[PDB]
Amino acid sequence: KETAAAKFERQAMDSSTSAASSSNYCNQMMKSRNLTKDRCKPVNTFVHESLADVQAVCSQKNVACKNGQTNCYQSYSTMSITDCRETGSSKYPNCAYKTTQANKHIIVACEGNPYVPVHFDASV
Ligand SMILES: [Cl-]
Ligand SMILES: [Cl-]
Repeated sequence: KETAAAKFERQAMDSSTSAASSSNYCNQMMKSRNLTKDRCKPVNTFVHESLADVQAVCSQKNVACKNGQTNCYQSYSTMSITDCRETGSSKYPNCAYKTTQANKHIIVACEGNPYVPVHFDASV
């Protein structure tokens, strides 16, 4: 299996672009990251920052996770992100997504050693 850390990297990181400059970004990335393989993953967020900057969030503001756990951290600054969400008329395997580009603080759950992000809790 994929480790938790690697799975986060694959689903969330997109350091190759500064921001989504197309309405087709999500359709293309969701497919390329293999997120539409067995089904259409309904929601996903990609972060357009360096991996090092994202990992560093694990040393930032400690806050509660939506589930109540306390291993969540909120980034001190805003980051470039792209929210990908399935449209109402999307059907596997013809997955279709709405692309929404924004600048928001990210909140992630961190774990392990090294202590890195394992799940994307939300953005503010
Ligand atoms: Cl790993
Ligand atoms: Cl994969």
